[PDB]
Amino acid sequence: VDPAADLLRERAAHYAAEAALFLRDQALSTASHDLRSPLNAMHSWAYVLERQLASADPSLQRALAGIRTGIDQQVALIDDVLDAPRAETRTLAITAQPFALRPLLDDTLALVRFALADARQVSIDATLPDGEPSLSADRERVAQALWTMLTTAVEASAAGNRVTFACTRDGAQCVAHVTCGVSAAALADPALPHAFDAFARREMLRSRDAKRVAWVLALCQRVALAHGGTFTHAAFADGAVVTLSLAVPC
Amino acid sequence: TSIPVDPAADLLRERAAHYAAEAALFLRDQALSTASHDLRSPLNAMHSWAYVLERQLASADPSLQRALAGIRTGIDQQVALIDDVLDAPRAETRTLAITAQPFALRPLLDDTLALVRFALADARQVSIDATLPDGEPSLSADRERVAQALWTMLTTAVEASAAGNRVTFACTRDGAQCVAHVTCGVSAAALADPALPHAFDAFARREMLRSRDAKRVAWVLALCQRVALAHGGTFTHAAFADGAVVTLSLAVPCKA
Ligand SMILES: [Co+2]
Repeated sequence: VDPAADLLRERAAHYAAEAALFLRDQALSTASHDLRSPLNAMHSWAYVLERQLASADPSLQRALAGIRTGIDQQVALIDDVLDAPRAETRTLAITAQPFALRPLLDDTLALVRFALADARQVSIDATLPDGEPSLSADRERVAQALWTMLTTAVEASAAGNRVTFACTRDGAQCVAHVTCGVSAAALADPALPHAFDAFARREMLRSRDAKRVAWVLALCQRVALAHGGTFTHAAFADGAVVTLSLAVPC
Repeated sequence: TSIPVDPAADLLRERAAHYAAEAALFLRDQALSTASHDLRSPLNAMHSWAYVLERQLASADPSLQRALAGIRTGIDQQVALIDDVLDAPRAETRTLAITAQPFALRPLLDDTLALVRFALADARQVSIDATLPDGEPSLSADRERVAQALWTMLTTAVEASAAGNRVTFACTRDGAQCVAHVTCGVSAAALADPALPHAFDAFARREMLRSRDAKRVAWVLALCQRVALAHGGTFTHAAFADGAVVTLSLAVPCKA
């Protein structure tokens, strides 16, 4: 019986659910966007028919109205089911307050080791800022963002390999760099412990537009943007050395 | 020198936040699932109307058939998208993996009450009248997922309750099934009031009041349904509506 380990398990589980929660926001957003493309196509081809059949007997008009109804019902479903759940969530609210950066980094380090990296035989080499720098930011959201980047890099790492966790903080920006060497086999291996589900670990390997990050990292991107900072990573691919970078103003 | 009789406050805070994210997670998967199921009927109806148009335009100008082919290509593109953009992301809550193990029920019921009171019910001035099972009953189930399911049902009933109202919570063993009941009186005004504390976001509480098919649970209760089904059990609740008395019932087999 250990209540301090109970707390770390609960916090790691909380953070994994937050990362999965932001991934589902991306899925809803992508689903809403991608499902409209065939609808636009159905509509514009139906418009071609409407125009060429303005002089149509009742049965042709009824059938064309059937096509139009099928389109309208899909539009309303997308509005009602995929866009509505994100009405107020699209803009991420945060609460900035000062906190000592180094203890948060220490806690993050300890948490990823406790919850995944130790089990996975992935070492984490940490380079942490000296002195006692502080940051005005949402400590809980930054904690989640740091945990998500670091845990994603551990997830992409095979046993015996290392992840580097370097964080700096000058007068301009506080920047966290997490670097890993990507093992696609370990990332997909059902036999190994994982923090994220299989879809998130598959989705990671897809290519995407430059503005976009892996969906399991969506929390990091939105937290970075809410603080007026940035988040980026190089593409995950087998054998790649990938750095994930989180910068927020100090 | 205090004597602890409940989980520490910082642990209750982390559990509440964890469980609230899990519930929100299953809600979004429920939206994806709703879209996946409900897109099929319009697409099927369009397929039939396109066949009707094809016959009725059989000897019309061939570009008209090309328009119809374009419509049909769209229909088929939409069908092809459903698996990848709606079904693939929700796959692991759709079939929730669980680990069943024996655990004592009453300590979990007690921890759950402490959690809901600490996180929401006390601030909302809602009384949870609890009746706890006699004896030392045990359950072979996924304790963490049952904890989450119980927390979600109770917290939802508290979300529906105005200040000074009551939520009744009781557990029974009906045959081979072990059933937890939660009963509340629904105040739509309290569900929507932004001056009140809330565990779930405004959309989840607005969605609770939407009208759906009876087979469909409120989306904020999706976690409860998925956890129930994963255990080979059931989750039932009446529609949330202003002024209604609503019972939520979670039934799982007592032996995995
Ligand atoms: Co577009």
